[PDB]
Amino acid sequence: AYTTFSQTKNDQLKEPMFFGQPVNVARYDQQKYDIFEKLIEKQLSFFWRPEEVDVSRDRIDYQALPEHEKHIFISNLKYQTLLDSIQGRSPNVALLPLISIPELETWVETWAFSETIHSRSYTHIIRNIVNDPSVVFDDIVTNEQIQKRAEGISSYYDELIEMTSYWHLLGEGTHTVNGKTVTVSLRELKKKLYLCLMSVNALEAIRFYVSFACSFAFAERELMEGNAKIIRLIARDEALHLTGTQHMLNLLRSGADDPEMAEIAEECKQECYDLFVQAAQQEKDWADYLFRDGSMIGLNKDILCQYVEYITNIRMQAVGLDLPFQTRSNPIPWINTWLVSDNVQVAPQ
Amino acid sequence: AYTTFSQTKNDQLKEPMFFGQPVNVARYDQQKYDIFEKLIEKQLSFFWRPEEVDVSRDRIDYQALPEHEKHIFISNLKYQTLLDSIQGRSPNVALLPLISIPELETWVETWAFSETIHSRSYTHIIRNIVNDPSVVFDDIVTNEQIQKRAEGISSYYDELIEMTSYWHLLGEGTHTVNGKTVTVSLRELKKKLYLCLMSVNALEAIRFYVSFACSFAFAERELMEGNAKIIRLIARDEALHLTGTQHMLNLLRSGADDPEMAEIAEECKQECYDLFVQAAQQEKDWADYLFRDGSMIGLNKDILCQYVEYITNIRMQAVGLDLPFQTRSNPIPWINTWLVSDNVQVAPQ
Repeated sequence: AYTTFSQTKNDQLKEPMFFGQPVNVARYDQQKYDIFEKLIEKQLSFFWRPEEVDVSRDRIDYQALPEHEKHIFISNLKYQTLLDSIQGRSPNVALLPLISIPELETWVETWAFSETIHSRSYTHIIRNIVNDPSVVFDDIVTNEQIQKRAEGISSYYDELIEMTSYWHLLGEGTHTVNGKTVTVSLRELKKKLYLCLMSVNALEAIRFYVSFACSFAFAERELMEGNAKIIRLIARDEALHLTGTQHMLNLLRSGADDPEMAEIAEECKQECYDLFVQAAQQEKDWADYLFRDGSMIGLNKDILCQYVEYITNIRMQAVGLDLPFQTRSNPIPWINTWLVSDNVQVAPQ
Repeated sequence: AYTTFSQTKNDQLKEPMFFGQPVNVARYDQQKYDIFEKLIEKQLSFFWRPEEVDVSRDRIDYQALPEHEKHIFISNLKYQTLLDSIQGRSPNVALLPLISIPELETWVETWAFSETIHSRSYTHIIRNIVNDPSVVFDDIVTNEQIQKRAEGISSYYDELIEMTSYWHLLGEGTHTVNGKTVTVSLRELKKKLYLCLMSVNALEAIRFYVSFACSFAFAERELMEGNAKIIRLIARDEALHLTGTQHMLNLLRSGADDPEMAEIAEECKQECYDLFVQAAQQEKDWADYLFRDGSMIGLNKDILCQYVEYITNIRMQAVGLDLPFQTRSNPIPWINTWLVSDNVQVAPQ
């Protein structure tokens, strides 16, 4: 029952963010939540093209890197490419069919688009620093460590999408499919969405910032500076993205948008906690993989793992979760130099 | 038959460098070979104290180094300390009892002295960068890799010294000691000296310059800069030392100083070749040990081994030996920045 232009003349200001009447007319003269309209405008103002950045010198730096430092840099590069390959398509595929207000619909399409620019930037970097890019891109799929993260992250999207299709096709209730029992529940579907949004919030607010530290650590050594200029632009976008998911999540659990969502959010509040913790742990184990052959000046397994905890505490408080780790100060305050923008607060506060 | 003041009024201008009448009066108004008088003056002009150099910042750099980069730096440090511990005492003990011209006698004492300043500089560095210097100094004796080099190098000195003692005590000829046959030969003793001088020439002209590359490579990264300032001063002295042994060796094999030495030099010309090659190989294997846990920006096993060959060819031509390696250009031309002095050519030409 998804329609690309619903014929009912509804008041889009009184629709919920999700699971309401699919958006017919795309209008921007008004909005239920102006935050999404502000995000669209900011993201539009930030528009950049990867080719604007000269990454020529990064080829030289890369070739001169010790093998284990190559491993650090290229592993990080591959992981970023994985994440935003997923973020390129997934917000559109998973969220669009469920959105019922115009400003949110357009923000999601703008969000996803900006991710394809990130993906394109990683191609721009890879083509310039390695001789055979195919080796790199193929390893993104076959790498045992990367593959584990891809599966967990993509499953939150995949389950939401499949349950959505059933909902559109069958509607709410218990059904008979080829002799099996299929129980479609809006409440369950609402839960699948909330969890998915929690996962994506962690993806962008935590997982990517761990990666930014690895990149900017080379830049601190005055290496891979072209790559760093691009990460700076990517980081500025990422601050908008996570802001978006933080408002979605908070508006959902407050009950102001949908009172039923408030209950569901409280029900799986433990699950969301466990989700964020499992992600933080997975990034700690990733630090182990990065530095398994040695570390470099200014960044190692110990330091990066501290940063994971420091950033994870911050992000979780923002979405109303208990802090899983000891209260600590910023283990790498030098990263705030790179995580800065005059138009948005990139660095976590 | 060694005398600290020989009573014969000899013409010191007509004495050989070695094995002649022990020097009685130390005079400097004249000399057989003014090169040694020029070396004394240069070395005196170069006089420095280790404490003049602030190495405080090197503690911070060192602690921030990755474990394998610590291993590189500290292994190199230990090896230098080993070499100049030997060079501190050995020129005096081994050469002084054999010298028969005043300018050479004083040069050797000045040479050895300048080495004790080098040893003292390494203590100054070690005390400032590590918490427990004893761990470091003890490893210089027990380290399997370092120990191998110490034994080979010290044996050339030890054999010369012992044969000298027999010569002074027994004189030339075949002797009976506790029922054993001891054949003292001046010709053999002259050979032991020539070989020893070849070994020391390689020690200072090759072995130490390999080490200078390792140190200045940190300085290129703007790390361990205090240490580098000291190595620069040490390198300038080393250029004098190797110049000294190059003139001793060349004056010996020319036959101008002692016609018998010319013959002996030609006899063991293969042996000297094999000596230098074995040393170059030993430094290549040392590169393997340094970088066994990984390398760093601008220096690795491959690069350092190239430098070993490049420097070894140069030093050997200077002492009239065949070149053991392919003719190559300087693999690390950046090292010449650090190997420079307005008063002496530090960099190999």
